[PDB]
Amino acid sequence: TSCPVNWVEHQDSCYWFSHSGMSWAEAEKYCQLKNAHLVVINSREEQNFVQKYLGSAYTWMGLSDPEGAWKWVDGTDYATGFQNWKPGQPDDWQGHGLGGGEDCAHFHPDGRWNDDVCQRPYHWVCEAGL
Ligand SMILES: CC(=O)N[C@@H]1[C@@H](O)[C@@H](O)[C@@H](CO)O[C@@H]1O
Ligand SMILES: [Ca+2]
Ligand SMILES: [Ca+2]
Ligand SMILES: [Ca+2]
Ligand SMILES: [Ca+2]
Ligand SMILES: [Cl-]
Ligand SMILES: [Cl-]
Ligand SMILES: [Cl-]
Ligand SMILES: [Cl-]
Ligand SMILES: [Cl-]
Repeated sequence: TSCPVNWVEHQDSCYWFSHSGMSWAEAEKYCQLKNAHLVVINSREEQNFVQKYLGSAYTWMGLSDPEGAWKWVDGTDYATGFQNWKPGQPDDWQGHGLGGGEDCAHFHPDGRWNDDVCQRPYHWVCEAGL
């Protein structure tokens, strides 16, 4: 085993899928505590692997835009990288009325992405090197 117990190995990364929900900031903290990061989707092949094993619930990834531009937590370039947005997303929606727009990306159960309110308790995926 190249990955720790409770982690899944795929193509030179280890992944951990939560069975619980946290805000994006608390999930980011959790992953960093484990010497990992919220998942960064680098390719269609990795998107297919992650979406196949989602827990049938909205799930945070390591993609956010609170200071204006979309950034991956590990510095992977967003604009030249893989994208898989739901139709009409991202929309920085304000109409939830919770304050501000929407600055954190998550998967829908089908794998397509949405921007949502960072404070929402969603599932998350951690990713580390082998
Ligand atoms: C979970 C989900 O996709 N939520 C979105 C939300 O982020 C916003 O984009 C809204 C605009 O009408 O459409 C949906 O409710
Ligand atoms: Ca992180
Ligand atoms: Ca990755
Ligand atoms: Ca935004
Ligand atoms: Ca949205
Ligand atoms: Cl958990
Ligand atoms: Cl897209
Ligand atoms: Cl709006
Ligand atoms: Cl937000
Ligand atoms: Cl909520």
